[PDB]
Amino acid sequence: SSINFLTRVTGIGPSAARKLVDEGIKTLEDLRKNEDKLNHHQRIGLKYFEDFEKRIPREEMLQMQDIVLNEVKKLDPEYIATVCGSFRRGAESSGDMDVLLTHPNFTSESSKQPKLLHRVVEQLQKVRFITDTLSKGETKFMGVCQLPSENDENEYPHRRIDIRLIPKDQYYCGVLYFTGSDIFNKNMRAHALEKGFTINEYTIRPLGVTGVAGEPLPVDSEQDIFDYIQWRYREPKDRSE
Repeated sequence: SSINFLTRVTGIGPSAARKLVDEGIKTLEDLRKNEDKLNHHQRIGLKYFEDFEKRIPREEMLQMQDIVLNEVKKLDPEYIATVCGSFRRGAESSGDMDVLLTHPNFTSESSKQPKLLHRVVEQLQKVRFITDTLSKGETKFMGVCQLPSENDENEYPHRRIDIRLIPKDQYYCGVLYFTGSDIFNKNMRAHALEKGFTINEYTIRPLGVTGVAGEPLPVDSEQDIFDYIQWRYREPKDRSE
């Protein structure tokens, strides 16, 4: 019951919740006066509880996508940025923004490179779009953003945003997977198997002997994946199927 209400503020998983519900912290006013018991993530999660339960309309998603794409293009034109999820498939509303990021200097035959993702985060912070950070990783950022409101804070709830840095050579498989549609990923994958290939969020490999996958085929576009599998390319819009 209260340890269900608690799994609702981001950051607070079931374990975290069993412990806070036992230590007597089981309501929003209780957590609101027990910040010292929470880590940075749960606390920014508590800070915008109400705003993260609000859905984001395509209208605002498109403006947010523009700010991200313009700022990233300025830092370096070779940076490829793709806002994925239901929104890329044309949804009129989204729960958050998931930006997949890559760069030709970064391939899976390379060591860490955190500055490739951090420079963007820092430029989105400086231009006052990323407002807070839940967790900053070397290849992954989960934070929060807000559209420029310019008067008494305006109806711009704070929205959740994720920016992942992917090796260039695994990027279109990542954009395919994360633009999704769960059904679609699951139908495309079964057809791949039937044509002798195994597909996942990173690569497409040819299936040899049995479970033994073989080495990764090259992919410089989503379309390359449909051609390997001999399937008419499906636009993200027709990907419910």
